Amino acid sequence: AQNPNCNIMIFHPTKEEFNDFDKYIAYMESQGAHRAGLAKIIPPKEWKARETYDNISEILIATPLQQVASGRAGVFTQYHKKKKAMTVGEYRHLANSKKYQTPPHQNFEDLERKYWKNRIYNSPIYGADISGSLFDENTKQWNLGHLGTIQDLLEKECGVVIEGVNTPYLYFGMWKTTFAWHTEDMDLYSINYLHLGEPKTWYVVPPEHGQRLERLARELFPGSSRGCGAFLRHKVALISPTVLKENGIPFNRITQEAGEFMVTFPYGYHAGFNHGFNCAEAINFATPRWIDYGKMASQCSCGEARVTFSMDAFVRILQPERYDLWKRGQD
Ligand SMILES: O=C(O)CNC(=O)C(=O)O
Ligand SMILES: O=[N+]([O-])c1cccnc1O
Ligand code: NI
Ligand SMILES: [Zn+2]
Repeated sequence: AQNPNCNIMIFHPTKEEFNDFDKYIAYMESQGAHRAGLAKIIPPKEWKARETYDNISEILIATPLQQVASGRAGVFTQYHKKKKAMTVGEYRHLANSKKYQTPPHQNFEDLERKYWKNRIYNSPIYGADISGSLFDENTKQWNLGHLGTIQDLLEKECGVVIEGVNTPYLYFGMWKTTFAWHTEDMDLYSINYLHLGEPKTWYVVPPEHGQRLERLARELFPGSSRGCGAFLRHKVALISPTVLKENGIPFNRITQEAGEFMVTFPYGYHAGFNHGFNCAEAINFATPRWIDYGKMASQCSCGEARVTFSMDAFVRILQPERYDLWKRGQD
């Protein structure tokens, strides 16, 4: 078996290898990349997402989210307080202000230490799931707005035609902005391109060990667990690498820099934080190997998760027994 220790693998495709997206995902899996839950892909030197980022300041962040923490430094939840709209130019200025800017630090490891020591005592503001794309329409390789759709994948694999669309989302971040422990809707893949700015640090649990993380989360967030059998779907729980190590949870970490792609694999739990002002673009996708994960994916039915239009069809076709109870939750 390839990659038996479930290490995060880093790939350097040539420009020729960068033409066929599906083929390269399959290649990465042939080398065991999916066992980690997360892979990094560094594009060939001849590639670019777009010409410049000099003209993005007028993009609107309609609902910036202030991420307010509760708990202890290594085990906390965050809730999202809605703030007034602001442009990306205004957001960048805010990110760089004395209140929100990245502190002096020696290296990525020093900054990681500072993040887990001090995150809960601040409430950074995140620009989240803004529908849109920053890939140039003429970028033909690994353009996240031009991928094959999940609906077409399901149709190709299972012969059923369904409603729904899937399109990319933009994320404008600042120091300490945080993504909570989660897998994707319907345990799909995700792909994330860091367009511009400071790094993003990722933590990931191998898919074969996801239930170990779930068990620890139930122990650490007992009220939340009683309220919902899939409460990590709420995407509000954080557990530090120190606490994961203390509890013997297998995981890995890596830092993504501007110009790099990350792929998360089905049922790969991930969490992380931004180092400073940045902009990322992400979208979910599927492959034939995803279908079995989609069939088995947990669901939130307590009503908290609240999810996209397109997920209806996924649950309806892949999980017909669960569908009625689940749809009761979306209402
Ligand atoms: O970048 C973020 O805030 C969160 N991203 C993801 O969880 C992802 O790309 O799958
Ligand atoms: O990108 N590939 O597909 C690939 C790269 C290297 C070796 N074999 C392959 O199939
Ligand atoms: Ni994700
Ligand atoms: Zn729930």
